[PDB]
Amino acid sequence: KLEALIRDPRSPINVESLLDGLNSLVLDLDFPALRKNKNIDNFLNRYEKIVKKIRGLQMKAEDYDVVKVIGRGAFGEVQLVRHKASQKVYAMKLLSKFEMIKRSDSAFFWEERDIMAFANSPWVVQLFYAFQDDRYLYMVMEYMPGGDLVNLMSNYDVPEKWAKFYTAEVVLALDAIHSMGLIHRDVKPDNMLLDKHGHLKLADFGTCMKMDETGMVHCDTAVGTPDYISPEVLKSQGGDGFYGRECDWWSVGVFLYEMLVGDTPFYADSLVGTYSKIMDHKNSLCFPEDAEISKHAKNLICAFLTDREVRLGRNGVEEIRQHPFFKNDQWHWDNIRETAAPVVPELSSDIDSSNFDDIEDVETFPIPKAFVGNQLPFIGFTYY
Ligand SMILES: CNC(=O)c1cccc(Cn2ccc3cc(-c4ccnn4C)ccc3c2=O)c1
Repeated sequence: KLEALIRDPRSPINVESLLDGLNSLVLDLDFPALRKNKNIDNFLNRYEKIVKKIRGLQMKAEDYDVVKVIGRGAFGEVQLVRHKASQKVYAMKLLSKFEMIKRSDSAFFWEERDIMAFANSPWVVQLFYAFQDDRYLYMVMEYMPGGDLVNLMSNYDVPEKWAKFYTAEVVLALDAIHSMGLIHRDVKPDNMLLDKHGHLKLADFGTCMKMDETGMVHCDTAVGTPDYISPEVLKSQGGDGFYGRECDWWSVGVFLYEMLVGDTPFYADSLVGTYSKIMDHKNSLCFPEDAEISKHAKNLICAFLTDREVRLGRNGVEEIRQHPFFKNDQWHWDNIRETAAPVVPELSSDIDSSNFDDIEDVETFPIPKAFVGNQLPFIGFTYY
């Protein structure tokens, strides 16, 4: 019953996890200081030359042409790449191993990898390959050439007919995430990407957490992005948070406000002002007088931007769907991803990156004196 798990791609002990373990053993011991131990050198003698050969046969960063950097995050960047052997175009996310360990979070990527690898959903960016080298994790994803929703809003004045459509796709994308047993926690326009047809997919699942059997999570850390974080996730900081998927619906209200107003509803000059605007949302949420927002739109926004106990969506997404804001002549909840998107991108090339702004232009581990094992947390990341 064990040879199933060697073949199983979700298994901790498949062939590509086993190779990871061999490879990281060689990397965490091959130093002059540690080769004064003869056990260690007895191993490096036997294996160092075949481990270097298989390193050449495994997928590596040098198999790709880097065309452009199109995204950045706390621990790395996203590159537009072309696989040279196959000429296929991809988006490749890099995570710095030094910076994930020097900042003591080295476990978020497991859920990101598994969602994109296995969600098999039209609402989730698909992952094709995960591999690593001694400095970086790599995630090879389908390239989303329509750009993200930040870029769309900066380029257009968004009519309600459009916000209607993008809100609905976000709602459906989040509903699919929830049905996998996950709360997103970092829903925002930077995480919402558009494919060649102008339809949405979610991309940055670094904050995702699996729910209880009650549909709740225990968490004592505020997570996500300051403009979009919900009161209950903010309040959970140091305070035994116990909350459900409806935190994601709060971020949908912030998104819809930003689309129709032009600004986030809790903008402040400082992070702590934003945090205190959010805590005081019953009085700080205020629509600009010159904002010609319909009354269905204002109602849906205020129905999302309240406390969780009365938040639209607390009881399920059917009550979101029937909201009159969503009445329209272009799409149904049943077929929206098969209808014409509001902005279909005009693409000049299979590496057209015109919907992404340019981004401009590292530290490494200290040579160890004893066995530290900096590569052990990344064992099992490789995936084909
Ligand atoms: C803890 N998190 C981090 O350190 C980190 C590191 C790097 C990036 C990010 C956030 N981010 C930003 C842009 C982005 C774009 C694509 C994409 C797919 C197809 N096209 N594009 C442009 C896919 C994923 C991301 C993405 O995750 C976060």
